[PDB]
Amino acid sequence: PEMVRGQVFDVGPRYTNLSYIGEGAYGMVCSAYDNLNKVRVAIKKISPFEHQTYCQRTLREIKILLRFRHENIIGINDIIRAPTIEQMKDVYIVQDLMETDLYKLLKTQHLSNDHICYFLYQILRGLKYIHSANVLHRDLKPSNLLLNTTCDLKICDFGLARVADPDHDHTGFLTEYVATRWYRAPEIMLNSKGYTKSIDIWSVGCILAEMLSNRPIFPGKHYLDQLNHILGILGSPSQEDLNCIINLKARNYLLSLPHKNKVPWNRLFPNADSKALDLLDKMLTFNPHKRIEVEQALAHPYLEQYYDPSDEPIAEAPFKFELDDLPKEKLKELIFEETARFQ
Ligand SMILES: COCCN1C(=O)c2cc(-c3nc(Nc4ccnn4C)ncc3C)[nH]c2C[C@@H]1C
Repeated sequence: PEMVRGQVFDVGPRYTNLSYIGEGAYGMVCSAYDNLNKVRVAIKKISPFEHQTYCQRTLREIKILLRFRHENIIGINDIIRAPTIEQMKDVYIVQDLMETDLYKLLKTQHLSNDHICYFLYQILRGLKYIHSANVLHRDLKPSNLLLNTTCDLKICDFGLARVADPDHDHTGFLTEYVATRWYRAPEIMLNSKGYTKSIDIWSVGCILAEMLSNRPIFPGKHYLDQLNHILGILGSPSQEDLNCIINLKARNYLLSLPHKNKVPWNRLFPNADSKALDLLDKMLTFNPHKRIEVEQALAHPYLEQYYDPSDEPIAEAPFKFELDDLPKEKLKELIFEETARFQ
């Protein structure tokens, strides 16, 4: 029973030689040697039972990832848990090991246009598939984008992922949000729950901008500051953009701000490709209805060397549609049942 960074992993004895990769609010990720397959693997310990919200996410993550099979999305190779509900303390997810993630790469390495183009291609290919299943990732960021020696890109961390619910998206001004701040679409701050596909497109734009400069484009130090970084670049939203925001608190806040002009993409990224900046402009659109969809982003002249509709698969069976009320105990039961097949 090895330990890492204060947590105990009950992966014995099939997986050994552990090391630590990442941490989460209710989960930890570590590398391990798998004897059966004779290769290095990623193991995700998830402790969601104490809290209810964590149980919902965990069930959603396991169900989504078991559903998916895509070259650009992390899969589940195995699920380790205790044989009984009473003995089930933690849930262990075995996934393929990736060399690193885009966050780590960006901290130390300059990316060439070729790498940028190809990374964006694989993100959009993976996202096209996620979206075709009627799934929103909701937490796209460089640390959720894994890479290997040959530059293959895989999307991971589906804990915050939900089935799309456009009808129930509207909400009040300054409504709290879980997902990473720097990659939040401006609507989240003003009138959205993050229940539409356009939410992920905005995150992809932020990543593209971070690939062009090795620095986050909108590094807001707090909830409101995030919005003011966005408007600082995008300029004051148009009359037509403001008209789509009907809740008055959000509208009156935008109207009270002094007029700021749109900073040009070329001035922010002078070394960037002109086609790359044209796509970035489309992704980073203040109005979510005017924002480019994943399939149009793939069809963009910046990705014409990789664009192939036939080689961009979509989900065979999309998710159709209530864990919000279900307590930690009933959720522990569904998690146990969803992980049964791996015993
Ligand atoms: C606790 O959960 C929080 C969310 N979260 C993940 O689920 C997860 C999974 C991986 C992961 N990471 C690598 N390798 C890699 C990334 C960075 N350095 N190295 C060696 N290989 C495979 C996987 C599946 N990375 C992450 C990022 C965070 C930690």
